[PDB]
Amino acid sequence: LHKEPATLIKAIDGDTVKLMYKGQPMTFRLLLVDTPETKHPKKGVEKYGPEASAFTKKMVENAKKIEVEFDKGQRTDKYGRGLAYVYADGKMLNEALVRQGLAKVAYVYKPNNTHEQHLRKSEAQAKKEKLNIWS
Repeated sequence: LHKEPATLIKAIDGDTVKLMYKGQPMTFRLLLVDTPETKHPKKGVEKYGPEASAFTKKMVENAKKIEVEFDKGQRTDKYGRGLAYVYADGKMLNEALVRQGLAKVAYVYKPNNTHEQHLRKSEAQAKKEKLNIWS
């Protein structure tokens, strides 16, 4: 696995960001994590939706450098979204949300599961500290 450069276009919510990637706008969905939703059809904003969403927004807007890392499987979902690990200044945003109690570790699909052990461990820690989602 390799980090590639990307540029911010716009943060969409806690787990979706639009990035310019090899000169193309593309929407990216964060591998293995589920944030509460702000745009979700039923139920309007979920609890911690606005906070997961502000966390992602601040992280990417204040970054010097944004990089995307694809896993070993398919690289786009059915909706056309890139599926990646996102790094803002070397910190992986997917782990950072999970660590802060602002995302759950998703239902994982081999082969896109390289960093799954590392995220279940941050989630264990967030639960143990009872953060946000877990209070």
